[PDB]
Amino acid sequence: GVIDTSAVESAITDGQGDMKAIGGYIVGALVILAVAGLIYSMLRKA
Amino acid sequence: GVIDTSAVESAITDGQGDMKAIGGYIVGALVILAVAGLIYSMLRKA
Amino acid sequence: GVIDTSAVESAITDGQGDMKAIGGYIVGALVILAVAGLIYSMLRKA
Amino acid sequence: GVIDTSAVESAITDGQGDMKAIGGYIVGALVILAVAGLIYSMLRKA
Amino acid sequence: GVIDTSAVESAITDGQGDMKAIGGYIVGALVILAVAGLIYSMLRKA
Amino acid sequence: GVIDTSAVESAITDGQGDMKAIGGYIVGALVILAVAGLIYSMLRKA
Amino acid sequence: GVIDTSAVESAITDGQGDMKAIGGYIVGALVILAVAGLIYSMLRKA
Amino acid sequence: GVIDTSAVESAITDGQGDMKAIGGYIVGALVILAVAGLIYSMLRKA
Amino acid sequence: GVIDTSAVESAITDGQGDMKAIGGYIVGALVILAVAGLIYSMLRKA
Amino acid sequence: GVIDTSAVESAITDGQGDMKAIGGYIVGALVILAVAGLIYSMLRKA
Amino acid sequence: GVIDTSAVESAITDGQGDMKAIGGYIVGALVILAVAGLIYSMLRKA
Amino acid sequence: GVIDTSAVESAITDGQGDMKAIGGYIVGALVILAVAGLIYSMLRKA
Amino acid sequence: GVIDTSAVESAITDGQGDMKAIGGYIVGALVILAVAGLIYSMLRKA
Amino acid sequence: GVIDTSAVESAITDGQGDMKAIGGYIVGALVILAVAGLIYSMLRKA
Amino acid sequence: GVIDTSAVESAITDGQGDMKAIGGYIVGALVILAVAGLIYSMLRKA
Amino acid sequence: GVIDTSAVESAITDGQGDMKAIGGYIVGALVILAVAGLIYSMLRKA
Amino acid sequence: GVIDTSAVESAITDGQGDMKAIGGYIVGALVILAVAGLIYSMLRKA
Amino acid sequence: GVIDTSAVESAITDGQGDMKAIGGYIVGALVILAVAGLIYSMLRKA
Amino acid sequence: GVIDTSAVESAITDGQGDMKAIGGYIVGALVILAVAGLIYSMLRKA
Amino acid sequence: GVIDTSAVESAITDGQGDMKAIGGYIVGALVILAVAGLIYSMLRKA
Amino acid sequence: GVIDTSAVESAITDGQGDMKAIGGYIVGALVILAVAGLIYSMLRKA
Amino acid sequence: GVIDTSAVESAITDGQGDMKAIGGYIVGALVILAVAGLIYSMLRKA
Amino acid sequence: GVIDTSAVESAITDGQGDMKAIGGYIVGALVILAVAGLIYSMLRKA
Amino acid sequence: GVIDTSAVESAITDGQGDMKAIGGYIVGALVILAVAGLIYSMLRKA
Amino acid sequence: GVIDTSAVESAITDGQGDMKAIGGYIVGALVILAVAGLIYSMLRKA
Amino acid sequence: GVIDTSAVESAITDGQGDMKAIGGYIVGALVILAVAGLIYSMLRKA
Amino acid sequence: GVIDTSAVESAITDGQGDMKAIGGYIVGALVILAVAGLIYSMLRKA
Amino acid sequence: GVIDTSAVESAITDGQGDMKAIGGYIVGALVILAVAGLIYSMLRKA
Amino acid sequence: GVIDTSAVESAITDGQGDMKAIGGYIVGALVILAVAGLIYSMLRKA
Amino acid sequence: GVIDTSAVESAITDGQGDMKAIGGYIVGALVILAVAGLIYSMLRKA
Amino acid sequence: GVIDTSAVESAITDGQGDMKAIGGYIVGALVILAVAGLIYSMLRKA
Amino acid sequence: GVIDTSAVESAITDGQGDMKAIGGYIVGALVILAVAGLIYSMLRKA
Amino acid sequence: GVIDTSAVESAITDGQGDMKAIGGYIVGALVILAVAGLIYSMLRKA
Amino acid sequence: GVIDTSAVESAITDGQGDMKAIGGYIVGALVILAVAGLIYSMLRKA
Amino acid sequence: GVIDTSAVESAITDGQGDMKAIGGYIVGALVILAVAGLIYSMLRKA
Repeated sequence: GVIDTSAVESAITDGQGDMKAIGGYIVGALVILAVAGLIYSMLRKA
Repeated sequence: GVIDTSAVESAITDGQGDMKAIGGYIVGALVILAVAGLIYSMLRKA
Repeated sequence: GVIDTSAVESAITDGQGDMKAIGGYIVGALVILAVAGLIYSMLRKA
Repeated sequence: GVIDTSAVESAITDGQGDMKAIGGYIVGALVILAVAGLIYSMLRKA
Repeated sequence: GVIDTSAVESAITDGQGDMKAIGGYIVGALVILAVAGLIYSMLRKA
Repeated sequence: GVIDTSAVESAITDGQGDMKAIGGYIVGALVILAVAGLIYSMLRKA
Repeated sequence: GVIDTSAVESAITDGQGDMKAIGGYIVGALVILAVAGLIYSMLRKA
Repeated sequence: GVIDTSAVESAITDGQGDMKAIGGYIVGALVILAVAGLIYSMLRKA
Repeated sequence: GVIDTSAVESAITDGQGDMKAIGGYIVGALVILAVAGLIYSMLRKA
Repeated sequence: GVIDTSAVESAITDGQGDMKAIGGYIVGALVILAVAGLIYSMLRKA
Repeated sequence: GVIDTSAVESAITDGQGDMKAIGGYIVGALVILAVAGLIYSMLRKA
Repeated sequence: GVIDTSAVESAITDGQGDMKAIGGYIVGALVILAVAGLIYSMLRKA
Repeated sequence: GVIDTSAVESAITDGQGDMKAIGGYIVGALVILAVAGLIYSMLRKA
Repeated sequence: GVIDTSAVESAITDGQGDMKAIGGYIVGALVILAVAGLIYSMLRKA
Repeated sequence: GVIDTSAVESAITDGQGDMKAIGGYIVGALVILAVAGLIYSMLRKA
Repeated sequence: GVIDTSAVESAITDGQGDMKAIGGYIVGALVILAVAGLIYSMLRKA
Repeated sequence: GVIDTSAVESAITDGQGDMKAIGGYIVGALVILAVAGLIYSMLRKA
Repeated sequence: GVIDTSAVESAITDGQGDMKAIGGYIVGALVILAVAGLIYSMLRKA
Repeated sequence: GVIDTSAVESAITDGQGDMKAIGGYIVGALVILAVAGLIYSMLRKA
Repeated sequence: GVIDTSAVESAITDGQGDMKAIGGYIVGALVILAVAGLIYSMLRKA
Repeated sequence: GVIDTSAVESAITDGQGDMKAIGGYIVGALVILAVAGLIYSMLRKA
Repeated sequence: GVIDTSAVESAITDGQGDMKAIGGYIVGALVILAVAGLIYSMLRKA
Repeated sequence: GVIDTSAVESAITDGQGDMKAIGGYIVGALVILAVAGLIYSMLRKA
Repeated sequence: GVIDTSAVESAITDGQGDMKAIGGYIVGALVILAVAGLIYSMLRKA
Repeated sequence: GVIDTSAVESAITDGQGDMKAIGGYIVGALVILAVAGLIYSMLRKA
Repeated sequence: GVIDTSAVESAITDGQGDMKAIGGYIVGALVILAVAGLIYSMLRKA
Repeated sequence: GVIDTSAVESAITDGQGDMKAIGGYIVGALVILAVAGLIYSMLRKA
Repeated sequence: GVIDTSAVESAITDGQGDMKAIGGYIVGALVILAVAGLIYSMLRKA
Repeated sequence: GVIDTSAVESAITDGQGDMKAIGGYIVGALVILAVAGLIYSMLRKA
Repeated sequence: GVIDTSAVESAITDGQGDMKAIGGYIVGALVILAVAGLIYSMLRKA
Repeated sequence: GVIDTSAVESAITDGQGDMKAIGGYIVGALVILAVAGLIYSMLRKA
Repeated sequence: GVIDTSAVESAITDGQGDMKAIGGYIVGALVILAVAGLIYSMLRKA
Repeated sequence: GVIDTSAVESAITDGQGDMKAIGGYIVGALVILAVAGLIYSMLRKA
Repeated sequence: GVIDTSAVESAITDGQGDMKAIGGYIVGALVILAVAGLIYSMLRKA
Repeated sequence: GVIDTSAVESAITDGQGDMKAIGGYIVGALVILAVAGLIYSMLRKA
């Protein structure tokens, strides 16, 4: 007997993939915010 | 008399197996989410 | 199986864009403040 | 003997289809929310 | 067989719409706050 | 997808404007102070 | 289908209004402080 | 043969109606909360 | 058929009311804080 | 021949009635819960 | 025929009552928290 | 239906009160500092 | 019928009590901080 | 003819009784949880 | 007839007990956090 | 919808008032210092 | 959008005015000192 | 019912204590700075 | 009946312990910062 | 006559036993989670 | 009779183990964040 | 409801006290400096 | 609303007073110096 | 039984890594700001 | 807006007055010296 | 597993760059101020 | 990624310009004072 | 960007003007003193 | 049970270390500034 | 409960120490300046 | 509550002491200069 | 409120005293010089 | 764990360097001023 | 890392230059005064 | 804990050194001026 749950082992993988994808771009934006701090809070006076 | 329910003792085992399998990959993804937190909420400002 | 999260890879990009846009003009103003310091705190006496 | 359950193998497929369809648009909206965060919480001060 | 879930593909769209609508006006207000900072924290002394 | 942040590109501009406006009059006053120095610290004895 | 979120497009507007209102009077006070500086730090000696 | 389930096609409609009704007023209140934020977190200092 | 959800359309209204009520007094207090700033940070030296 | 099942067509109606009756008061209570949310999660801070 | 469900129309009412009762005292406490904020975050410096 | 939030309209008032109370004494002290300046920075030489 | 929820009307009261208790001592400490400011930022030079 | 089902009219009553009994103590505990929230999420910072 | 549900009236009590027990120690820890704030955010500068 | 922030438009006014009040007396003292200079630095020798 | 900072363009003007006012009288006194020199340091012997 | 928050009434006290402790030594140092001013800005020339 | 929650009364204790541990070292560092202020803002000029 | 259901009175007892057993270890784990919160959300900043 | 639930008493233990494992590394990262604060917000100016 | 902030009305008073105390001794020293001027800048030649 | 800053209008007055007081005695001494000139620079030869 | 959470013990490590990476560069920038202070606030006059 | 600096226009006047007063008596003495020359440096021999 | 945060290692670099850029020009201006001192406070008399 | 801070490299330049402009005229006046010395302190007697 | 400092280039000019004006009359008087020497120190005997 | 937070007791130590390191070099620079004062403001004239 | 802040009572002491140390040497230099005055402004002519 | 600032009342006293000490020796030297005048500007011719 | 500056009214008096003291002895010496003239510029020839 | 702050130990060094550099040239100019005094205030008459 | 302060090493040089320039012409004039003495105080009688 | 400020105890020493160095040469020049007086104001006639 059985239940072919190998289609899972891949289906979930996509997930991790797509996730890690957004899990990048989010950071991608926040850097902008970071750089936007320190640089303009140097221009603040210096 | 009897009822040969030894085919069960294995059939159910597969289950536990396939389960524990998904019971891994789920965690597999959630780690991504974890790392995605702390790291980008370090980049937050620091 | 899948989940077409490629509409994300662009949607988030706009964000970075619009952000970096404000992330400019903010600095755009603060310069004014900078110049407003040193120049009038030269006129201070000199 | 038998029971022609091949009409199932397709009927369920539609399901997955229609599902994955909503399973997209949901994400479609949440991106909006994401972009709405970071960008306006850049405009927050910067 | 089927389930006509095309009424969804539009119903959800409205959502994104109305959302992006508020997702604008929110920023609309926060700008006011931004301008209210830098300008009066120029008037601060200068 | 998007977020119409073009209302920003102008809203912030006003700021710079109003700022540069005060960023003038401040200097406008300090000149008075300058002239008030040198001239009366000529009258000091000469 | 829909969700009548037009009551929003106005409700938020009031906000911007009331905000910009305080966003004025705040500056209204800080000017007092400004004038209170330069003028009495002219009277300082001159 | 049959089962006159056309009384359904309307009975369920009412539902959607009454729902969308509350589905409005809920938002109706949350706007209040929104406006209550930004405006008083402008008055915060500005 | 139906479900008399008109008792809702009013019950929720009270909410908005009571809310907007607190949504006032909160601001009522924060003004105190505002005035407490600028005035005593005028007395700071001036 | 026959079976006078017209006493049914009414007996079942009562049911729908009494049901719709409770089917009201249930909602009657849940509104209380709704109002109890938003209003006190306005008082939360605001 | 019938089913005397009028004992319901009252039994449920009590509920709403007892609910609205707790639905008060909860707010009763949260005010304390509110006042505890603004007042001591005035004492913060002022 | 309702939620007796009139206990709020007073509870918050106390707050404003106690606040305005500290909002006085703070200034009460800073005057001391003010007088301590000008008078001893008269004694400075004169 | 009923549900004796009068044990609530008191149980919640304790809460408010214990809360208001901490809601005092917190302020109790922050005063220390306040006094620690103004007094030593008088000793700052004066 | 008959069937003495008056022993029911009481047997079921006990039920309601014992029920309402647990239907109290359950709430009895949940209050503890309630008080445990607000009070310690006052101690949270305040 | 009956159902001896008096073993309940005690079993549930233990619960409240054990609960209130954790419902203490939780607060027990959070105080530590509180004290850890104010004291070191006095040492912050003072 | 709305938020009655007209109590602000006055509350802030008081501020400006009380401010301008101190914003006078400060100058009131500094004149003393001014007169104390020139007159005694005439008596210096003459 | 905007921030009506035209009340500034005048408020600051007063300043310049009041300043230039003292910026006169100061010189007004110093002349006295000047005349007091040369004339009595003519009377010195001649 | 209850929640033994008397362990708080002491835990917070320690805080005030340790605070007031640093709240002393800080001043302890700043005096040094004070004395270091006036005395050496007497030695300045005298 | 029961639930042996005495393993809690200790498990939570560790927490408080480990916490208070970090709750020390944090302060341990901030002192460094304190000393780093006053001492070098004595060396500032003195 | 009869039915020896005393084998029940014990069989069910085991149940309660084994249950209360898991009914412990579950809590056993959740404590870990609790301690994992407060302690690391002390390390959060403190 | 029985149900061999001793395989539980261990299965759950693993859980606590693996948990406490992540319950460490999480803190492991947050320290990094802590150190990243204080040290660079010493470098801030000092 | 309330928050006993009368412990403040005194705590702040001490402050004013201790302040005015240093606010004396500072002047106490500066007199020394004053006398040290005029007297030795009489001895200057006379 | 308000902030009782009438305690200021007097507190500052004292200042002017004490100032004008020293603002006298300073001149009080300088006369001595004046008389010490002319008289002994008459005795110079005459 | 088990759950292979060893993929965690590494996944989280990366996090710490990438974190400590940004946890460097942040400081990397702030030094620039530091050097930009002291050096140009030496050039200030010296 | 404004700053009532008319109290200045008089305060400074007093100065000029008191000055011109000493600005007389100084000359008053020097005449004595003048007369003391020529007359006794006539008596010199003649 | 991972999170490609190498886009950071460069994004932050730009920051340092742009910063150091302003971190130059600021000094660029202050020199002007320096030269403007010494040279004209040579012309002062010499 | 980036932040277009080239608008700075010019904005600051203007500053230096306008500065150097006043940095001239200041000297422009002081020469007058110089010439006013030596020439009339030649006319002094010669 | 800019800062209209052309109002300076004239404001300072007035200064030079008014200065050179007094820078004349001073000499205007000193000539009197010159002539008063040589002529009466000719009349001295001759 | 537990949570091995001993990796903290060291991780935080590094912090203090690196801090105290910068907490030195900062002073290292400021001395330069100190020496740069007194020595060249000896060369000032002496 | 507690927070071992005795490591503070010493850490701050060092500060006072190191401070008083520089608080000496500063004076150490200024004496040089003092002696450099009077002695060479004796050699001035005598 | 309080802040033991009695360590001040003495710390400042030392200051006055050490000051008055230098405030003597300065005069101590200037006498030398005085005597050095009159005596050698007797020897001048007599 | 106040600042006990009565310790001044005496401290300054001493000054006048000590001054007038030297303001005597200076004349005390110059008489010697006077007598030394006329008498020996009688002995000159007579 | 760690944070590579060795890039600091050098970055700050540059600072000291560049500083000491300006910390030279400043003196470099002031000498000019010194020499410009004594030499031309020898030419004064000699 | 760095800060290109080589633009300083020249900017300051100009200063020294322009200074030494005026540092000449000043002497240039004073010679005139010198020659104007001795020569006409030869013509005095001879 | 500590802050190695022993690099100060030497850095400041250099200062005193370099100072005393200029504190010599200044006198070195003034002697020239002294000798230039008496000797040529012997040659004056003798």
